[PDB]
Amino acid sequence: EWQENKSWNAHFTEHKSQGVVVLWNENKQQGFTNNLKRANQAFLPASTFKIPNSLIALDLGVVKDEHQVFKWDGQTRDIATWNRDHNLITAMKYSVVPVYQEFARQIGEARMSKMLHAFDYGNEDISGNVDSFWLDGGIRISATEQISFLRKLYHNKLHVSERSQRIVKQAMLTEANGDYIIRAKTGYSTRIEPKIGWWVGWVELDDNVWFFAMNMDMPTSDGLGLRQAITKEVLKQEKIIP
Ligand SMILES: CS(=O)(=O)NCc1ccc(-c2cccc(C(=O)O)c2)cc1
Ligand SMILES: [Cl-]
Repeated sequence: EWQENKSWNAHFTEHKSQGVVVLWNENKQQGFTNNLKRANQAFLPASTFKIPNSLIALDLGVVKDEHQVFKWDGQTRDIATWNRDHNLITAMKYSVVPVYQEFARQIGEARMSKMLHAFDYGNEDISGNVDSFWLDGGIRISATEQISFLRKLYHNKLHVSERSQRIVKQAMLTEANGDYIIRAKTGYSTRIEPKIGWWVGWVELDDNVWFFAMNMDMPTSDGLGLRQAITKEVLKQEKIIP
């Protein structure tokens, strides 16, 4: 079932922000959100698309493994961490768009379209340029649709090899301590209004998994840290993490 908890709106109001957090309790098969409407509103996935993009590149052999080095093309860009060599792990960590644009060009329109339909990913529409449609093309996905996709990935139920899914979940590793593990991916969509930030993934506990997907209005990059901060406040409130 689904349950709306508007008390979470305080975590956005507190920060002069608007957004949605969607939680899914895997053991109980129950979902929770502050805003049922926005939970089902579809936005550009931006760098959260690096999850499916990584899966497709690996399954087709465009990426051999997580150690393969993708050499910097020598073009200086405004994000210093992009001006260096990367592998799959670091390209995900630093959300290195130009590495994944090359992935998409090697994947090609036909195979990209087939794979996103096989994944049931969002509106499955890659209209636009093959190397930028997740930033300014026609593809759209909602917070609830992110969770449906992530749940299949967690259970190795996507229509790619188990190896491809294991590698991507490794690359999603964001935080780990004695109490929980977070595998997630951030997103930042600026090319089409409304500008939003994403954070999607899950929290692994000893005996349960909580999937999450959040997006929030992001008029400037100054508030990007709120994607994780707001999500963790909700997780703390619901006593999922200490
Ligand atoms: C129109 S703009 O000038 O406001 N945006 C340009 C811009 C700003 C930040 C990034 C970036 C890079 C790496 C990580 C993250 C993140 O959110 O984790 C955001 C990319 C591009
Ligand atoms: Cl791992």
